[PDB]
Amino acid sequence: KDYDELLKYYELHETIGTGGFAKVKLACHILTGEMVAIKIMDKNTLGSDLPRIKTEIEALKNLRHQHICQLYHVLETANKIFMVLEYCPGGELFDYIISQDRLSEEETRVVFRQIVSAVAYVHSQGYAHRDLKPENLLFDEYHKLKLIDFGLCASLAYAAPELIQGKLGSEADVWSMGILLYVLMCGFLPFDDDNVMALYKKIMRGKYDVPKWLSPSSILLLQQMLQVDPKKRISMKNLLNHPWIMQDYNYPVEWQSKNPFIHLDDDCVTELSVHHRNNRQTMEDLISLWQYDHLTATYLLLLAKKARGKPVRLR
Ligand SMILES: COC(=O)[C@@]1(O)C[C@H]2O[C@]1(C)n1c3ccccc3c3c4c(c5c6ccccc6n2c5c31)C(=O)NC4
Ligand SMILES: [Cl-]
Ligand code: NA
Ligand code: NA
Repeated sequence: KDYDELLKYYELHETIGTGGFAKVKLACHILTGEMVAIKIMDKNTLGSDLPRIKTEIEALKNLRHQHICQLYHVLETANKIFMVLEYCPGGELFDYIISQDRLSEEETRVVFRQIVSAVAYVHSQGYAHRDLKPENLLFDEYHKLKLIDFGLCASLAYAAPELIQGKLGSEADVWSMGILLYVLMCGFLPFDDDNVMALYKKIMRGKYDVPKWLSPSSILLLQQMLQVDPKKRISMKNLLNHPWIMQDYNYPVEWQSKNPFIHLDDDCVTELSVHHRNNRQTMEDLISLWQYDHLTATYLLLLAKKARGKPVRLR
């Protein structure tokens, strides 16, 4: 019944993950043949969370970035909310780290500059992510990273001491990025314990193992990101051009969106109007409402073809 609405536009394939208050399924958008990821949430189960879902959705509508997984379509039915997202066939950074054991400093840098890019942009737009971890970072077709899961934007192992103590959202995301940096280069958490309060204690103390394979510059950067006092912690600003970050690149992290929505793409508009046998101007006007309905999804998925060098064409 709920699925009747979705199945007008998508063929549903297998579940690819489950995360707290949602399951995500692989799917194909019937009109463009593009694969997508559909986040499915039941409104009734966890009904008081629905406000944080609703603001996650509006946040995503204001994020458009080369390292942020794109929202295409929101469908609300009687009992469900369905969010159609850019599909990242490379899967989770988490599983990539498992298979490699740990990344070299060179490859960590490549990956980490993408993460800093996404997060600095999120902050530039006035948000904090607040659940940065390797399950929330995916590899797309080109092995580029895409940040997902804005359900807590405004677990324990990645949470900053000040956030734990209920006391600074920018600074807290930097701490989390430090935990991520550590995990990339080391392949295990800097603070970990079976007992949650003992984990808390270790976080508050700020002491962690420094493995033998870490370079002095890496060790310094970790020290600066993992300051328990947020006032002493490196700020986002200084992370973007940190010497460790700058090694082999020689320019600071490029955080600004490279793909911003300026004017409508003539060719996507033209293809829709021709395909729907509709007046080109009505089509422009209707696309310009930006409802995140099936027309928006189709438009955006055509834009995505264009940016992957595929012909802008409907079937
Ligand atoms: C259990 O794993 C997770 O927590 C994930 O964040 C990771 C996992 O499912 C979750 C719930 N997930 C999410 C949780 C919340 C929002 C989006 C996702 C999500 C997305 C994708 C994938 C994905 C692709 C391939 C393998 C696993 C994948 N997952 C997702 C997405 C995707 O390609 N696009 C969005
Ligand atoms: Cl960069
Ligand atoms: Na260890
Ligand atoms: Na930039």
